[PDB]
Amino acid sequence: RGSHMEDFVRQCFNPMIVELAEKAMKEYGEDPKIETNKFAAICTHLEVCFMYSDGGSKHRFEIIEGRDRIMAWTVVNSICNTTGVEKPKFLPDLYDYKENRFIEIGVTRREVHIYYLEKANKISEKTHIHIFSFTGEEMATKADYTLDEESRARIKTRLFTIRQEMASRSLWDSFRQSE
Ligand SMILES: O=C(NCCc1ccccc1)c1nc([C@@H]2CCCN2C(=O)COc2ccccc2Cl)[nH]c(=O)c1O
Ligand SMILES: [Mn+2]
Ligand SMILES: [Mn+2]
Repeated sequence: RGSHMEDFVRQCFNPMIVELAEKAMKEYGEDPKIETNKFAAICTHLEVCFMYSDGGSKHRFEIIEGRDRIMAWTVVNSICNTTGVEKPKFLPDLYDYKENRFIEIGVTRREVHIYYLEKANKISEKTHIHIFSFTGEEMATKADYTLDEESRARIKTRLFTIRQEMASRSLWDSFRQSE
């Protein structure tokens, strides 16, 4: 069965992102052809992670998401050993060499406060938390939004464009009521 959401994801995100998203889903035992809403969500989260790491200086961010589980933890161990930072309980998404902290990126369809709470309660104190929403809201640990305003604004704009493209295809309602 070929869903509209699967075909939309493929023409909406660039192929490297789609490829990385497909391998992650299969690595954790889910099918992009069936779990099509989560397919879209993982592509979205991946692109946000990459845009975020592009927002700093040259060697500011180490990218943890988008790797297979073993090498992602391998990079975490190396980061932890040369900087002396506690090994996080769960895999984070980036590491900030400038502020010397792991970052967990969040992309939510619901209101921001709730997701931050669930993410904070679930995650480990040292890891910095940065949530984006499809409505333009954001929340970061200690109100410290790591990047400058233009880089985060660009992430916000893209997320709202994605929402519009789905709404134009009558796929937004199913996506919001799927998280
Ligand atoms: O890295 C994340 N998950 C690592 C894998 C994992 C798997 C199970 C438990 C804990 C961790 C992560 N997960 C999430 C959300 C909330 C926590 C679970 N979850 C998922 O999406 C789980 O499913 C997947 C995750 C990744 C690929 C494919 C699937 Cl199917 N939100 C992120 O912002 C984020 O970075
Ligand atoms: Mn992650
Ligand atoms: Mn994340």
